[PDB]
Amino acid sequence: EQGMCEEEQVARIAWFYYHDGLTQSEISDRLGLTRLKVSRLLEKGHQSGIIRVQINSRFEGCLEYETQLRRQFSLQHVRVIPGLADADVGGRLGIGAAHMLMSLLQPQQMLAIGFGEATMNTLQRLSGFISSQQIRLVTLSGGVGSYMTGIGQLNAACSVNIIPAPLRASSADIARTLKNENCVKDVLLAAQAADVAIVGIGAVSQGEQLMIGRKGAVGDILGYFFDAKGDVVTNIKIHNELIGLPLSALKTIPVRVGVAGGENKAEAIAAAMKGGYINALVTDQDTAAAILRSLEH
Amino acid sequence: GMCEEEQVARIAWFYYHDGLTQSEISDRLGLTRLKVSRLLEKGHQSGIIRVQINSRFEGCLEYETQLRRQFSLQHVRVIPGLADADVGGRLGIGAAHMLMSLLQPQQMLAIGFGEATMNTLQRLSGFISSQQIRLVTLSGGVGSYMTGIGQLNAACSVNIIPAPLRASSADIARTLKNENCVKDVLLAAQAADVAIVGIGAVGYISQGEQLMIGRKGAVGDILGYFFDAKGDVVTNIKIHNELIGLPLSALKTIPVRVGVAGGENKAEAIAAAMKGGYINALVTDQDTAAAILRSL
Amino acid sequence: GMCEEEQVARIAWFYYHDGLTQSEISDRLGLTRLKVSRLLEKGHQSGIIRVQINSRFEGCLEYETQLRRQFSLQHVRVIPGLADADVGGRLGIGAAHMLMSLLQPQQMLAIGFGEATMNTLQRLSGFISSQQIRLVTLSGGVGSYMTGIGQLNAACSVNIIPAPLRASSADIARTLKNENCVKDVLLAAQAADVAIVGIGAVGYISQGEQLMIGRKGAVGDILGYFFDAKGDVVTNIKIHNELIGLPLSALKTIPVRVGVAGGENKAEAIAAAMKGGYINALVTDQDTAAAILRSL
Amino acid sequence: EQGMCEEEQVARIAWFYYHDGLTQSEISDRLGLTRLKVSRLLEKGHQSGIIRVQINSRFEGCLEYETQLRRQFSLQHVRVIPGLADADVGGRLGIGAAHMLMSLLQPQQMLAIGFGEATMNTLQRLSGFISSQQIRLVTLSGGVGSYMTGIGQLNAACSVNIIPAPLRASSADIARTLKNENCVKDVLLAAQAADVAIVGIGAVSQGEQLMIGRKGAVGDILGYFFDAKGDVVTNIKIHNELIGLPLSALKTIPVRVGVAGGENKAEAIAAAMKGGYINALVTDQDTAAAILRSLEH
Repeated sequence: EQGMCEEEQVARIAWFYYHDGLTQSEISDRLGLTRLKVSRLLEKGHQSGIIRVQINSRFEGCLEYETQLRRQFSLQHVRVIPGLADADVGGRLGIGAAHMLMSLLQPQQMLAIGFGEATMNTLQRLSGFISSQQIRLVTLSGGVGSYMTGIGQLNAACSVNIIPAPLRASSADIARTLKNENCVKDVLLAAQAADVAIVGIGAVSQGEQLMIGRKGAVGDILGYFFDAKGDVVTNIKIHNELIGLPLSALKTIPVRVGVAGGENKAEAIAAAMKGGYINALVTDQDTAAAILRSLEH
Repeated sequence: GMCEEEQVARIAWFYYHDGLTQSEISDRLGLTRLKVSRLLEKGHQSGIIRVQINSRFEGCLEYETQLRRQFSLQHVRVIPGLADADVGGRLGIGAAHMLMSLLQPQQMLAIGFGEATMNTLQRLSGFISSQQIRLVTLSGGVGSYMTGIGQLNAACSVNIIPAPLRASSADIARTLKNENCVKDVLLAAQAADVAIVGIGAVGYISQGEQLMIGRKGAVGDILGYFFDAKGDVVTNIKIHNELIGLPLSALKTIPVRVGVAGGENKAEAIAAAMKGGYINALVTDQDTAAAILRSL
Repeated sequence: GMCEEEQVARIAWFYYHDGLTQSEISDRLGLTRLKVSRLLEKGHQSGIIRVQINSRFEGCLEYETQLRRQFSLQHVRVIPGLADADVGGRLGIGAAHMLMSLLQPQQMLAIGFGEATMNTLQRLSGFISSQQIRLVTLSGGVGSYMTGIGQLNAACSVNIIPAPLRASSADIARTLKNENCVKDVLLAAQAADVAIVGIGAVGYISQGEQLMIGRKGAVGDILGYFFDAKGDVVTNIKIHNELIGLPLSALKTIPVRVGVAGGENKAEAIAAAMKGGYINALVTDQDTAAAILRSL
Repeated sequence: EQGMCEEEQVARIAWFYYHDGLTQSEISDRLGLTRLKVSRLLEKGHQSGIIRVQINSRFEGCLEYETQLRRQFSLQHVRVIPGLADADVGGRLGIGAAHMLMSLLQPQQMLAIGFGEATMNTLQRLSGFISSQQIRLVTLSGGVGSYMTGIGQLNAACSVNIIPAPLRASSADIARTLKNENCVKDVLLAAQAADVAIVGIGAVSQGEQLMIGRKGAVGDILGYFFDAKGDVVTNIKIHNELIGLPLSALKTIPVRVGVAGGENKAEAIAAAMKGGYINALVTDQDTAAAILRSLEH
């Protein structure tokens, strides 16, 4: 500190390394800090999205796949990240999804957010941008503590508007009761009103899973299950136990992005955009191929 | 040929102004060290030797000493009042330094909502990460905690009650406390090693409810719970059954529990809060300490 | 079968998002490290790979870089402007950290009057004592320096000109500069290793004098001396002969000399002050940097 | 720092050592500081007059001498500090004079000050009180830099109103010119208007000293010389070269204290209060005796 808070240190380290091409350790003494600390803060700038590296070409991602995907599914935006062997697909989908949202969010707009590894992961890589552009966050679903891995990153300064309830009530009546507490009601409407949504997609509660497969549920968004035609599965108990925005209402959000990938995900992702729940998608190559395969059929 | 008093005053001057040793004084006036020791004892013993301190902090120290005696507190900080006029913000720096004295590494901290408390949490952020401190909410509200749970040792756990502060009915409150998403946190909360709260005086309450709460004899609240000037928790208040949070009896079960409080108006309230034993540590400003002490 | 561009974009993603090594990429796409190096060179070389930074500080860095090129400064700090709204006070923290980078131990610091400058001196107090820094006033006034010369390494020397800033006549000024109580300090002042001043824009001046100084084409002043938009010192100003202090020509004789300046309105003034070379280092706020840069 | 500025540390160290009688090193850990630092700050509290030790008896000083002195010279206040062998009389007069002024100054009153070892010394021992009670300082004389050893102690927060001129101009006309610069004029009136003055007294410029002795100057206050009858010596050149408040005007200040002591000082001190320039005096025993001796004659 000389006498700069962390953020400044990071923003500066960046400029010196990139815009001026200075040496890693030569930076060290110019801001009067240890060479190890320089090395750290350069990573933290990338991990938290202070540093944004844009690739400005039609070939950022797998162009061929992206374009077929827009065509077949009528997508407003699409990114297919270039494949890798054994990589943490969760973490890689992270960077991608963060970088796309950086291109989509206008200053002070509102981003609704789901739970789950990918979404939390994307939010981690978007903290720099979120505060830098005063993006306002709203939880799409209950849970409170499960969002903490993505919103624990931010400055006190950021508006994060949480639904004050757990993800799922223990019975359907309790869940209805909760949905009418002014507090929950308020954030629920807040969420619906957002500009852009970011959600994970689950593919398919030990006893319940078999019964879900039975009804030909293909995947889930925010906890709600849908078949391959994309329509939300009926007479599942969970759906009325969930506190949070129902899929019908998610649709209000002008641009809603799914970030999902993995070997089993293909048909759940596809069923997702047939249903209209997402109109933007971030995946990886192998999953893009898979989705297209599945369409030939 | 010198009076006792005249010899007391000579010794005073030499010891406290000329800073000489007793071996010096006893040697120089030809009196025994044994005598000198006794005569310094007598100068202090009564009347003569009086130590005054010149600074704004003297008043703080004083009110600190009285609060400590009068309310048998375990810990007190009186900060300078409106004279330095960042009283709110400086209040939070205080509490955060007091908490730093109290928390062992890996201990758990029960946490009230409110500005003073959110504020102090902010100042406290660095200690939390490095010392690996666990946090727990004392009440529902979730969003009103956000501004202070704001940063993270990736390793540091924060336990937030997933419910509103106040339910629209006692029954809805009761069925909510029974959700084990909520219950888990409630339980985790009273295992806390230290608690930190703010004190309110008499919006989740209507102007009407407050007027009535005033009528039933409430003087202040902690965690939304109102008590009278005797520090008894006020009875026949509906709000109490509608609250989702650790009850003031269960709060008292935490060994060290510190209050942060500011306003002139807050005096009656704070006084009552330590009569009821809801806090055994206080961080306040000099103006408020005065008011508190004048009300006795 | 991949285009050059398609191979540039793959490499970008792997290197900057997946953070892999070139030995990895070259190994995994079956292309030479030598090729990869060249293709990363080309991605940057033009268009494709662009590094953006997300923070308020980015703007500061930018304006810093431009001021540095456009005014060939030795040192620049642009601090965040009105967005953090303790702009005055935060301005002084800036300058004090810049000065800390510049002063060797036992060096001498020439000192201008004014809020910004007094303020920065305050922030700088600890460095002064420990590093044994010598101070000298650049001008008379005495009392207007008091608020910043406020503390002391018993060992630390402060050289104050024992005269008013401005004499009531050129003759009285001339005979005052000849008093060797005054002259001694004047001399000591230009031996200074670093100078720190504030910049004024267009009370020791009457409303009339200022209007006229505006008419003769003054844009700002340093140490009471006014200059035009070209940074030339304005001529045919009476005030200049009435001033007791180091003249702006003799000021320029100090190797490193830093300005601290704030207001929106101050843009024209500051610009002119570095065109005249009266400062070769600047500490300003982002709002002002913008205004300065827009005036070119 | 935990997290207390120096001043607080001092005020606290004091209370713990005196009002609670705690151990020197036991204090150390209670405020989390090194035992050497504890030892330092306890001295700094005494040296700068944060810590004031009052002795509340008629025998604080040499009572016998004090009372004779009030009687013979019509003094409003008098302190005669108990004698010591080979002690720095300058430094000892310091403590005394500081302690007396602490008893005389009402909150926010104005103290005019002369130059010289004793006065500067007294101001050093009064810094705690000065800021603690918002005492306003004004220089009685020019000099500017010669007051720096007493006013360098204070907080930025204290009003110190300096005469912006040197102590003595090089010619009498220059000195007159200066006395009419609005700036000097302003502080000059400020000085006259004070509540309490504190000044040193000089007893008797190699070539000039013999000529001063010649005219039967006995001592000096603020640079002005007076004979044994107390009247200001006439036709000395210095008197018209001095920038600062003349002795006639010093008299305006309701209570003005001299702090002077030393073997040669006796008759200069006496001539001082015969002239009316001081109406309060701080000395030491040996000088009090001497003054009284001189009156028998």
